[PDB]
Amino acid sequence: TTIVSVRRNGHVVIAGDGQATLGNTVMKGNVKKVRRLYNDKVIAGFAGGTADAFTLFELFERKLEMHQGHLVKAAVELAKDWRTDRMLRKLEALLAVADETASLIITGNGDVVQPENDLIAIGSGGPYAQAAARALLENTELSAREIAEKALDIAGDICIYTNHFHTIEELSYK
Amino acid sequence: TTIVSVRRNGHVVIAGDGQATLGNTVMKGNVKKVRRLYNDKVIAGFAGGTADAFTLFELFERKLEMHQGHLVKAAVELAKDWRTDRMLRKLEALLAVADETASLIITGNGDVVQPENDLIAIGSGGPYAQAAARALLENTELSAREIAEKALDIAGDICIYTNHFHTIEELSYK
Ligand SMILES: [Mg+2]
Ligand SMILES: [Mg+2]
Repeated sequence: TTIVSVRRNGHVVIAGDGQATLGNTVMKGNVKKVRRLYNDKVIAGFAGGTADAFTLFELFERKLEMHQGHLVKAAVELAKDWRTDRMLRKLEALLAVADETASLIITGNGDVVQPENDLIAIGSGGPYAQAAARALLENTELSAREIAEKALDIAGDICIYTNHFHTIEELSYK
Repeated sequence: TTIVSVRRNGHVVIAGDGQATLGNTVMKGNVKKVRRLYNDKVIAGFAGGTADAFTLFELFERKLEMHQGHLVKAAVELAKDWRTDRMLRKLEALLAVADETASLIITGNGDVVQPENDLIAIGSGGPYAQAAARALLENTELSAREIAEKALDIAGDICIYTNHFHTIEELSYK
């Protein structure tokens, strides 16, 4: 698994691989790990059970409505319920989300994190994509979509658990 | 991870590294491991899950309000709940805290400890910073902020799990 997010020049994106491993065997290659939320104003991705993320994403929209779409406050309420509830505590996933305001991470420990320069990379391949995106962002003018695309192909070549099927959700705020 | 506390000449401080390791890989370098509490009257640090410490720090403020800000009595009530509750028993972290009165440590076993000369050092690098702070305190006139800063840079050079990003919260009571 690998997922990436990048923000540049008024554009922010999220991208993720389609591989679903089972043991040493590939279960499914076309999984959609990236999607839009809250009237498409938000883009997000997940590493974990497809239902485990679908549940957390729905409650996150309810946290946004209570906070009128604020990204940070809705996330802390989601991470707060995640470690707290005995039902949600069984859930095991890594959530990534960004909007025009900022990108940040969420975890089943209840930790929330905004990466330096809003650069998110998660999944088993995420350290590899982070090293690739870090290089292009400093040494090239490429748009945030161009960097997240190339960084994910590299993590898929390296991580055995990541493949080259891609899904992306870009957001332009300029 | 490394965290340090020092008290001298009416000044007490807490300092900690930003490294967040995952396996053999660095996850985040800028983590804020030190913060203030109870109307900024108290400074504290933590080694463990960022949510696991944020939960314990909140309840400790509630223990302070019940005890009117007493540091020692509020800590024993926190360490008492920590080992006791089945929910808190799952939490795994090392807490450090000090005010103008004294510095002391807290643990998930429920142990509370005041170091000799209120010198706290914890984390994977904490034994290294303790040996450095012990030398400067006896052989130099340096202020408590100067010793905690230099002791943490040494532990970061030594401990692979500690880095040189720093956060400090000083308290002056003179
Ligand atoms: Mg592969
Ligand atoms: Mg180091």
